[PDB]
Amino acid sequence: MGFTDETVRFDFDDNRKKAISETLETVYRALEEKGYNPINQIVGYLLSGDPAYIPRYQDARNLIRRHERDEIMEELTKYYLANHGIDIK
Amino acid sequence: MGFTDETVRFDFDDNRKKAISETLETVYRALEEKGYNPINQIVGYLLSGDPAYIPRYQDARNLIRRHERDEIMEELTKYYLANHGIDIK
Repeated sequence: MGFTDETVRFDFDDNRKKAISETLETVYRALEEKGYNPINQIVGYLLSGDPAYIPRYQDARNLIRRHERDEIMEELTKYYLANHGIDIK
Repeated sequence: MGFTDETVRFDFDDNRKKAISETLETVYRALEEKGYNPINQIVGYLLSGDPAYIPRYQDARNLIRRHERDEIMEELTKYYLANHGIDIK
C-alpha cells in the first residue's frame, strides 16, 4: 500500500455563517460526482463518527470533518422543522 | 476485503408516508409544552439510539420510538438538501 496524504491544512478563518448548509451541499454533490450514495454515506457518517464515510474527492471530506456530527445533526433537525413551518427559537 | 452489499431489506410494513415529518412536528410541540429545547433532545435520540432522550409528556415519545433512528436521519438528510433546491429520491 501507499497511504500518500499530505493535507497542507488550509484552515479557513471563521467568518462565514450557515456554513453547514454549504458543507452538505458540497458533500452531497461530491458523492453524486463519484457515483456513490450521498445520503447513505452522510447518515452513516454522523451516526458512526468516521471521516472515511465521505470519499476523498473534494475538500468536502475536510469540510464535513471540521464540523461536529452533533452540530451538523442539530442543523439538519432545525431545518427539517423550519421549512415545515416552524420557527425555531 | 469485506465486499458485501448490505441491503438488509428489513423494511417493516408501514402504511404512512411523510409521517416522520408529522412525527417530529409532534415531538417539537411536546418539548415546547415542557419548556425544553426540542432540537437538543431530538439530536441526541438519533445519534445515540436512546429513546429516553424524548420527554414523556405526549405520545410523541412513543411515535418517534416507532421509527428507526436511521429512517428519520435519512429523511432529515434528504429533506435538508431537498428544500435547498436539490431533488433526492
